Amino acid sequence: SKGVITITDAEFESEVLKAEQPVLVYFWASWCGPCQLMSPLINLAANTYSDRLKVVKLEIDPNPTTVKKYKVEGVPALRLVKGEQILDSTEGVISKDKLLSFLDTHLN
Repeated sequence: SKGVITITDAEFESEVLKAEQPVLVYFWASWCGPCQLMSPLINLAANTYSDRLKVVKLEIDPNPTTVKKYKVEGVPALRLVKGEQILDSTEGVISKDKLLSFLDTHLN
C-alpha cells in the first residue's frame, strides 16, 4: 500500500471487502473538475498511511454496482470502510488537513 490502486466492480469484493486493513475508497469521474484537485491528495494519504491503510479508487461511469452500493450521488466522494462497515464518508474537495484528521480519528 505505498500508493493508490484503481479497481473495478469485478475486483471490489477481493480488494476491499476482504482486505485485512481499513480501506479509503475514492470515487471520481473524468468529467469531474474538482476531482483533479483531490487525486494528488489521495495519493499523498496513501503514501502517508502506507502501513495502516489501503487506498483504492473507482471511476463512477464503468462501475454501476459499487456506486449504487455506497450511494455515491456526486463526485468527488470518499468512503472509509472496514469490510461491510462504513466508518465515515465525505463529499467534495477537502483540505489536506481535513483529510488527515478524517483519517486520524478512525485509524487510532
